[PDB]
Amino acid sequence: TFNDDAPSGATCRICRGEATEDNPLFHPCKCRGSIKYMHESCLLEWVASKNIDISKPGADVKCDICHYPIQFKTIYAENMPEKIPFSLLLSKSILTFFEKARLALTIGLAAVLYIIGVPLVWNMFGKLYTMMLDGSSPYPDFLKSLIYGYDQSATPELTTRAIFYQLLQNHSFTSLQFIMIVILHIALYFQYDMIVREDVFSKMVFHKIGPRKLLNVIAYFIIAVVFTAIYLAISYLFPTFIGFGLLKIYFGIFKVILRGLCHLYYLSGAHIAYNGLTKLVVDVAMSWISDHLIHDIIYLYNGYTENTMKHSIFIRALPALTTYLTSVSIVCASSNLVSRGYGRENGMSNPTRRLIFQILFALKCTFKVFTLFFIELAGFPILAGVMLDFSLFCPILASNSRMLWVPSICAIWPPFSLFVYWTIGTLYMYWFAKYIGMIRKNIIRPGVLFFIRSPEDPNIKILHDSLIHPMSIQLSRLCLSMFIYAIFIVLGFGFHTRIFFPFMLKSNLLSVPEAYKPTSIISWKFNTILLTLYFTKRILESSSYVKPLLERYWKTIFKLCSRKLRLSSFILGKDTPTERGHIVYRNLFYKYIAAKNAEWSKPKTLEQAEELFGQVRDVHAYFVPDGVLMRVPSSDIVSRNYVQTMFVPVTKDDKLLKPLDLERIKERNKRAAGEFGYLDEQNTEYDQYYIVYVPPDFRLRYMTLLGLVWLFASILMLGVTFISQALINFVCSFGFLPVVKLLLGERVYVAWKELSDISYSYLNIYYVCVGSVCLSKIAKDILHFTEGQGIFMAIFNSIFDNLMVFIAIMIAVIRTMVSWVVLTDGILACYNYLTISYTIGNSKWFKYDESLLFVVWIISSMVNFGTGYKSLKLFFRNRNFLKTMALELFKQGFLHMVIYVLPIIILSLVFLHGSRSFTLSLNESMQDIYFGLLIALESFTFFFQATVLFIQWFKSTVQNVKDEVYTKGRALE
Repeated sequence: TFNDDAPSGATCRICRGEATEDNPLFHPCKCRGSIKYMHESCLLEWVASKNIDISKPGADVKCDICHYPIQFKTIYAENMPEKIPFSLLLSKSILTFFEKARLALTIGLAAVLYIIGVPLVWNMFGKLYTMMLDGSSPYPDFLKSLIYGYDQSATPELTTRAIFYQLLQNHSFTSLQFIMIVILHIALYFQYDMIVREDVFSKMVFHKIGPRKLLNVIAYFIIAVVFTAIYLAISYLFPTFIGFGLLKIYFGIFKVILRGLCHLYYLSGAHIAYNGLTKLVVDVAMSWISDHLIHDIIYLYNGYTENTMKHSIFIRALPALTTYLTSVSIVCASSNLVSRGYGRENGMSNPTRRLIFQILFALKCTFKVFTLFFIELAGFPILAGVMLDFSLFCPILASNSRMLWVPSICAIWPPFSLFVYWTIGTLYMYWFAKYIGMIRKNIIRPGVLFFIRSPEDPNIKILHDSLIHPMSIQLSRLCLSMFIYAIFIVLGFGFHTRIFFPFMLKSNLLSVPEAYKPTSIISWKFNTILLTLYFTKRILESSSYVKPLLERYWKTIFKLCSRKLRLSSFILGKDTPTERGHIVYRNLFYKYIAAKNAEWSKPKTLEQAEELFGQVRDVHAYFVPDGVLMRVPSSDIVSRNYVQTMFVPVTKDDKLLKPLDLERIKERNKRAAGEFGYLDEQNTEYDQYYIVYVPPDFRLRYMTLLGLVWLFASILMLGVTFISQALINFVCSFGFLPVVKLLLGERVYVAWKELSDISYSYLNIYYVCVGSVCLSKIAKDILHFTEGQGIFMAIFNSIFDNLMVFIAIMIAVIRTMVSWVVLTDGILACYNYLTISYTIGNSKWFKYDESLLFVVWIISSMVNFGTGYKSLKLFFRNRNFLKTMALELFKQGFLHMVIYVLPIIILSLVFLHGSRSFTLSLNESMQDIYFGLLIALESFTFFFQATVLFIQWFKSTVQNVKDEVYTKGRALE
């Protein structure tokens, strides 16, 4: 019935109705009050509105408010187990097995068919279309022309192994091509949508124009094949056919223009240059490498015009590239040409032309913005990485004679060299940005760095500003930035690691020894160095008594440099009058030798100073400012249209020394702004001006400062590295080595003795890192005066809060490896029993040594897939907390590993592949007990499996007879 506990006036949470005799109020949650009360009918309706079939076994309904699981009781019909003892259970089991088999077959067929056939049909159509284009076949047997095709450096072979080992490369090739195509299309569409959604595009176009089942799976493959065929045909036969003629025209035009202009210029005014270069020094050296390089261009040209340079991606891709580039250029030019003729005073009244113009303009803007955003994000980091490689990583890790190092280590897959360069470049940018940010707000006054972008920048629209300005200005800015970075990286690192130590100082102190030079990306000498550097960076980041020391050092050296380079006020803010004005002594020889005496020997003028020096030979010094005050910005985020009116000389009374024109400034602003110059609004809020002092010849004193900064940074880095290595070498050699010599004999000791004997003249990364952390502790103590072991993992746990996938994959593979070996070992047991070799010999004819292994491998792979799916589901469900999750993973892994390895351990104990393989191989040869133990254990395992199957059948029968009992009578909780 219904408990009287329903208070008079309680209502259902869902419908707000009271309890009725036909529909009572339940409390299925941990909630209290009216919210706790619900009708069963309304609760079932809510579950149905969530698409949750309560009828299914294992549907976990939960409260939306309190997240507590709701429980469902079940009534029972007259039927009982007596009604369903065997035939019903057998029928239910058969139906469940048939349904599972059908579903598994469907999903397997669909997945295999798609993932295998579609890329292979893509590649087959590509090969067929290339063959049709060429007009001939590499192997004039059709079949062998479809597996290898144009693959050079691969001897054909019709064996099954030589076909399976080749058909994987084709699949990888097609998969990579599809991935790149899809990524490019997605990026282009997203960029176009973002451009169109902007609020300035409408104004721009207004300015330009002016005012007015198995069958389903089978059928879903033929459509994909037809679409692949059509898309391949269009996009790989039209562009190439047009590009052949396009390259013909381009080559003819280039040849004509070259042969005319170059020869006319050479014949006219190059005789004097030839006569000078005949004996100037150079001509032989220049022409030798010139013809060597010019041979490559001639070699490549011959390869395209004569079909010999096949099997190369470039030579096959060139016509499509030229066709696409010509199409893009034609689209942009057509947009510009159609735009002409009409303006804001005479609009376009033809609806047909408006759509064409809008689409062309949108495509033009999309291409421009995509190129601009691709350069800064992918092209500059890769170039910076290449430069940093060639400047720093080759002279140290590799030999000095070679140029580049990264292409050598990643010889397994050369294209992977494109990711390492990007990582190096982006890390360099990140650290340089951090260093600049440190200097910005601590030492130098705000206003000396406005050309560099500012991170805060409240009025900074990254996209809206990229449309208004023309392409040339942004390209020039990017080129200048890249050139400056090139100067920095190349000059600094190259001069320090290529010309100073190996040539001028004659030392290998920046050369890793031969025995520990990395040579590959999947070795130990590289992974150990990488992990040591990463963990040392992690330990050095969480110290908190290293950054104030760095800041103090930088401030001290900046004060020292700017007090002497006369830039006391322009770069810092503080100043003394004595910085303004250089004096002259009695004589140049006296000044050079006795500058202090002359100084030891009242403003004036140059003529007055000369007269005083010539008359009275007592004052060997004078004073003349010879400096001008100027006006500079007061913030790093000033408006771009305002910087033009700054940097003008100003007198002491805030009055300009000379008048400043405005017509020229306005003309320059109009010319630089472009056609859409009036669409830009400038945030003229942070707009102030300071009064500073700039010394005469203000173009070399702010380059000497950069030189000194480089020198001092290099001094700091070299000193830290050498001191760390020397300290660790001292500690290790005069510590542990005598102890090991005393305990263990003179025979680990050998390696440690050699590694600590060459380190006196070579570089060691590990010693440098250990010395770095020890010096971090020592410098923290120094800073305190003038994190031992626990904080390390304390921060590491928060950092790690990678392991979810690696732990599950290793556990599943380990169980699979044990299962695969056990199945392989168990398979050989039957052959030995059969020999005790008539049946074994008869079976050996049909490759009995590999069929069983293949079957065992397939079974182990299926088991591993199932276990990995279950582990991934469990991890996703269970997404202090880490310890509980780790314990669950450990318990599951340990239980599976222990059970799988227990039969092997028992077999190993009985023996004391393996014993089964030895018995199989002992055709020409105690063991009875071992043979009996293997058989009896296998029989016991089979009996256990049969018992488990019987228990599962009983459980299925119970579910069949109990679920009908539940279905007949409705009930809720």
